[PDB]
Amino acid sequence: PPTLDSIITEYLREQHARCKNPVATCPPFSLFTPHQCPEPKQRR
Amino acid sequence: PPTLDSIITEYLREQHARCKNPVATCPPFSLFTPHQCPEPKQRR
Repeated sequence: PPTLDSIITEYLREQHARCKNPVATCPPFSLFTPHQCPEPKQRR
Repeated sequence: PPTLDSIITEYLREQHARCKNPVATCPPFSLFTPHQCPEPKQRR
């Protein structure tokens, strides 16, 4: 049976698939903020 | 800010998008069972 340790596990992962160039070892999350993986921002 | 009345609202909806021919006025849900919309099954 599912719990909140499976729903909130899967709630972020489909939110993670809108990351342009996503990550693998992600930082800790924040449910009250949107999630966006670090985009390529060139300065050099 | 989000609550469980937005996360569990959106947890079923992306689960709803795997329905081959989904519905509009859906039946009440069951979180411990998978969700599958009524497929076309011909008998006539």
